[PDB]
Amino acid sequence: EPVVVVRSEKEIVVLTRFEEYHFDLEKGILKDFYTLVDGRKHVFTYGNDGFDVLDEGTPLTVIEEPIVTGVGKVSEGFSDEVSIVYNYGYVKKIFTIKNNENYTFFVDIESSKPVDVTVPRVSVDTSTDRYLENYFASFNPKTRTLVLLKHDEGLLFEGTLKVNGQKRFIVFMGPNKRTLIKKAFPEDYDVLIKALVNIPGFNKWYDSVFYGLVWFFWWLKDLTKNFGWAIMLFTLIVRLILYPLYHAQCLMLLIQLPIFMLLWSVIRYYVEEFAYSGSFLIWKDLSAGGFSNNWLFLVITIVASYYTIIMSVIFPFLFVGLPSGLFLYYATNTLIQLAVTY
Repeated sequence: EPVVVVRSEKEIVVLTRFEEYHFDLEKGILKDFYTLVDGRKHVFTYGNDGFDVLDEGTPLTVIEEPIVTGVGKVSEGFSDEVSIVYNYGYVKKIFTIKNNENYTFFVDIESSKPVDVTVPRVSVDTSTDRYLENYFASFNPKTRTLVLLKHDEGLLFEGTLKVNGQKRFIVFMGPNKRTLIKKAFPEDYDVLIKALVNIPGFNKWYDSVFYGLVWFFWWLKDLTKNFGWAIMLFTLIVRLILYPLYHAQCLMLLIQLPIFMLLWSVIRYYVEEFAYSGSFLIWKDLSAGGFSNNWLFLVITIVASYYTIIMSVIFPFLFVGLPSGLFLYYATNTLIQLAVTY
């Protein structure tokens, strides 16, 4: 739970849990970007994308070694934010990366003369690029990476950032996740989404169906309890809706697999702050890695037989290999069964 700074001979690397940034030593460019959320995924490489500071066809080299500063001084990287300051001598550029697990960083730029700053494109063609009102969007369907750069030039944006005086730019660079876009741009989220939804491959059978699932979950996640105690309430609306099937009850096992397959891929899924910057609930992290939650749920499957043994062997292999979300789902299933008959 710190931002680790690794420095090599060709580059400076800033590593957070889900974000991996490589910055150069010469032009002040982001060389490469990897999202580490599921595996190490290479979602960006420099074409000339890297926030080069241009005096109009003329790239600039720094006049001194970059300075690293930040919040907290752990002798292994920082604690809250990290700043890599680059000095080109009439242009100063500062990259600030705060540990929000939002995939979001800040390029703070100060110039005495109008200069051009190149902008990162993750896309393949310009069909997945947009120059929307007060934002530049670039999306790669393959890696599902969204670049949102708030340039505040809106409708006048020419393809490179013009910088005269001081300017701050907020760059969302990471996966395309609607939960994260709102924290990044709360004020403009609504007008942004209408324009981004139109980009080829931004949705795909995920409109009023899946964010209807994270509709139920995000509307109930705040501020019904913490993250764990609000998983059980979803199990209760599945119980209210499906108990008329199970009170008048074969299908018992089948139709639960849709919701098991769906709540499992929903936990995270667009919910990676469900385990970082989020919270402990009871004894867990919540995105497991099973535990005595699902082992006392082993005994809980034994106590459903004992209530009003073999199935408790089938449980561990699945639920110690699966997140606590599913161990808490399964546990809560049988505990509203014993409360039904006794």
